[PDB]
Amino acid sequence: KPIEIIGAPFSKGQPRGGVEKGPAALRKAGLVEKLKETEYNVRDHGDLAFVDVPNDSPFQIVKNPRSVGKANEQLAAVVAETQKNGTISVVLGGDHSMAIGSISGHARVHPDLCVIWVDAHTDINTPLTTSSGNLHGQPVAFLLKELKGKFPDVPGFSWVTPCISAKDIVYIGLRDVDPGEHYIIKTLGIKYFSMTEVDKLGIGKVMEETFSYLLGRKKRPIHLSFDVDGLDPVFTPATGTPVVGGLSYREGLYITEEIYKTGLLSGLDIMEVNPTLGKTPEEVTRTVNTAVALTLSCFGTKREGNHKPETDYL
Amino acid sequence: KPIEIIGAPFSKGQPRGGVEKGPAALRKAGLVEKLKETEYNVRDHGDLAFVDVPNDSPFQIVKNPRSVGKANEQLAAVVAETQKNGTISVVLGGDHSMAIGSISGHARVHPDLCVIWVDAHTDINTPLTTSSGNLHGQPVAFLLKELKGKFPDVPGFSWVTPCISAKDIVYIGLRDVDPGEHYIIKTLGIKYFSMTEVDKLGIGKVMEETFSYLLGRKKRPIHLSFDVDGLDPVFTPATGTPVVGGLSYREGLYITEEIYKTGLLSGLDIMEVNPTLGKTPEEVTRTVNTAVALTLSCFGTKREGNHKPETDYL
Amino acid sequence: KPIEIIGAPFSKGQPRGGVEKGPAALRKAGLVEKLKETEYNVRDHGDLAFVDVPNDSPFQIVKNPRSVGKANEQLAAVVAETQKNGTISVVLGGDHSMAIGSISGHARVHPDLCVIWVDAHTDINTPLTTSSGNLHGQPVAFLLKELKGKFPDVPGFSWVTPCISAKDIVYIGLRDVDPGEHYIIKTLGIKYFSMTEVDKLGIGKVMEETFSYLLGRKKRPIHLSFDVDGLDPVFTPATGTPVVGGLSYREGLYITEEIYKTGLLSGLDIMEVNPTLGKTPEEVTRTVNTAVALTLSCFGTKREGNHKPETDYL
Ligand SMILES: CC(C)[C@H](N)C(=O)O
Ligand SMILES: CC(C)[C@H](N)C(=O)O
Ligand SMILES: CC(C)[C@H](N)C(=O)O
Ligand SMILES: [Mn+2]
Ligand SMILES: [Mn+2]
Ligand SMILES: [Mn+2]
Ligand SMILES: [Mn+2]
Ligand SMILES: [Mn+2]
Ligand SMILES: [Mn+2]
Repeated sequence: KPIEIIGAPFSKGQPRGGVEKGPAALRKAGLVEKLKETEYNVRDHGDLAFVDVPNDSPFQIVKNPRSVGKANEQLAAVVAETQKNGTISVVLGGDHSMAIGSISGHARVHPDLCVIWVDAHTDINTPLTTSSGNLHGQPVAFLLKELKGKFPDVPGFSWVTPCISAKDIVYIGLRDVDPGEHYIIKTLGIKYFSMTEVDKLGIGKVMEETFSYLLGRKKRPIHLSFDVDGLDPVFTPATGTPVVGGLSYREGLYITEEIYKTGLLSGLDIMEVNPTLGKTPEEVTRTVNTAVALTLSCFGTKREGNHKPETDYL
Repeated sequence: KPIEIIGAPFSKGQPRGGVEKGPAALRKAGLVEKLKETEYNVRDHGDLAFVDVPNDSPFQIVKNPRSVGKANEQLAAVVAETQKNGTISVVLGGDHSMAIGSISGHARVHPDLCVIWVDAHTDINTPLTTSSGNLHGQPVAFLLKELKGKFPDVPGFSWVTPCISAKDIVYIGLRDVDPGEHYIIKTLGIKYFSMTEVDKLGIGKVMEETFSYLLGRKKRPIHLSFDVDGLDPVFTPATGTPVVGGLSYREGLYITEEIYKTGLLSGLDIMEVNPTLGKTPEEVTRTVNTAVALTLSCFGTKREGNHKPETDYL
Repeated sequence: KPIEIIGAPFSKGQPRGGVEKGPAALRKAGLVEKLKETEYNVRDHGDLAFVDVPNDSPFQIVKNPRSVGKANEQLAAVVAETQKNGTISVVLGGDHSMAIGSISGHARVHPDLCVIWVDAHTDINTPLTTSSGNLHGQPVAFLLKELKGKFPDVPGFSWVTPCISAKDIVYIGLRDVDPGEHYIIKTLGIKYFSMTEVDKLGIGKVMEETFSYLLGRKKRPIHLSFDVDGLDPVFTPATGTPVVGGLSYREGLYITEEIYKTGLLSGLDIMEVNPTLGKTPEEVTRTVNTAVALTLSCFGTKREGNHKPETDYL
């Protein structure tokens, strides 16, 4: 199988500068090289260049709507293209708003996919529910069919077509949810596993359950959208929205490994890694390193070890 | 439902100064305010003023017995008063010795209550088993019926009436038990979940089991007596008896949330937070903050999010 | 039962200086004294003195083969001697390469023993698979019967006799395995529980399973070879091969306690504690302290508490 890395150095989705540098940091950490060492064929598609929409006025509260919509429209395009060719897309990005694009494009080629969202937040605020004007917190809203029309059209997202329904997505790691967001997910009956459920069940049962839930009937393509703030700050401190009591490094890797074992990994998102937000270089090295780890995990690397087939090491 | 916060700035239960400042710290962290944001009606009853008993001689080994017994007798009174009115008591305190009062008063109004004790210790030493005259380590002994007479009467605790038996209390988080203490709990066949049980079962099964055990037959009122040292030092470092390998922040919240879900929370104790014992302001900010969190959890705040009823955020 | 502490201040098994100081550090932490406080009879056999083999040339890649083989031959001797007498051997050592000796000697007296290997690595590289001539990474290879002849004889290990087979050993905590090592363990069908299994099952089921696997049919003696890097660097930072996302302090203790409860603890190894590798004195105090704890755990100390029999504390 083939892998196509795609940088998405974007940051207008939120108010803290730095996330754009994410892809650079990950690459610098030897993501590509390491990935190549896997049983997969890899090709770096470089970092997309986002044209900045001059005079991007704040749609009501939402900020930089046109910049975000265009950047995403450009991504969904690049993504759909590679998916078409039958290669696994890996978007290294800035903020989580780019998920809109990454997923829209993926849906185009595999309209039946499901989405596994590991984040500490739901990012399902509609332009009508956000406190901030931050789009990195509304991604899911632009992708859910059930939310269609539930909020004004947005300057630049005209091109988006609610691809998945609330029955095809599953959260994991929720711990900081806005009232509006809770309302929604409860109303649309969206499956989820907040840290309280992870606590109760254990990452073991969690994955077991999300898999039956999303792949019980039909076996569809999987889209792993990983918000790095999904892990506890102690592992991925360099992020914009650190929230305590999150997923442990192990839990993070257990997830990525099980998804590997399904063999249904079609698309992947590694978002929110902000190099500039580390209090000590260590914090940044740490954040990045596990990001890479989660990635390699997705593509094979087991914690029990791996050996090349047909080779008698003895 | 109504909530009544009660400060118990007491510290004679143990040898390290600072715990009295506990309530102030918690309030300063905006405990009251936040609580108000909950679906509950809150009223701060202020910090009780404890009259210091001059020439409080050490009964054998036990220290400051009269100061402790009077402070508690004063509390049990204030507590019984609010419980009477049908409001939920929340004792913000200094050391865990004030549990005597908090519980005695609570029993008066609900003699059928059960007690969930999250602590790293048992605090069940009788004045005959303590190494240190510290009363903060003997609370349970003064409350257990089965221990009645098993130790000399104590200067000031005359007014106490062993309210609950060993069949109505359950420990959670034990990890530093004195030989005398182990003898007792094993002899009185008291239900408990030490870190080794939590490790074996998982906080999931733990809560499940303590609930069946204490609420299987009849549904009674719940009294949560939370010793802050129940969580690993890494979360609540600012305490007098830090003991490694304790309850994780998550585990702590899971507990408080399940108890919320029973709807049987009648009384609550937030003890041992000592602001002065933090090596770095962070350690104190950290300790306090999660204390508040455990509190808000008890009263609703879910990690999955919360939304106000009858409001269409859409 | 009797306990015999044996220091093995060795370090030629690997390239970082300091591990020889391990025993000193552990003793200085009051290991002996504390052990004495247990229901066990203890005797310190002091630290063996290892004669350095001059002009120890690198057998191909392997480094200091003769120094290592001799030091081990000297240990297996000292060990076999105490085992003979019917006392439990506790090897406090430098690097994990001394496991060769500790186990060989133990096998002599109890050829039916089983080995529980808690380490973050497998240390099963044959002199033909190692990237680094480091012997501390090949211990298991010199002990497995199934590996006999699968690699050239080594200058000084002539005296070793593959005592156990792949059906009598069980790993716990694996997370950094070399390709060669993975090949082997997969080829020899060796039972193991890498962190991913621990994640799936929980330390509870893990121990339960390893016990049924190794003690299902016959009840044999247990040899606990504990590599300190088995625990996450956040607990035992002072080691040469720190690897993230490892065994939690609790998990570590849970293991040692269960093995205590089988009553089949015959031999024990506390390896890799390197006092000189701590970034801050705290890291070293921390590493050592838990080492001691895992030890006392093996010999009784429960997290739920312990009380002396026949004594009425009341
Ligand atoms: C980013 C997220 C935590 C949040 N929903 C917001 O308002 O941006
Ligand atoms: C406080 C507690 C750990 C202990 N039982 C004592 O003697 O005070
Ligand atoms: C030490 C270990 C991690 C490794 N197998 C080596 O080559 O030394
Ligand atoms: Mn996000
Ligand atoms: Mn997030
Ligand atoms: Mn206590
Ligand atoms: Mn305590
Ligand atoms: Mn080792
Ligand atoms: Mn190791």
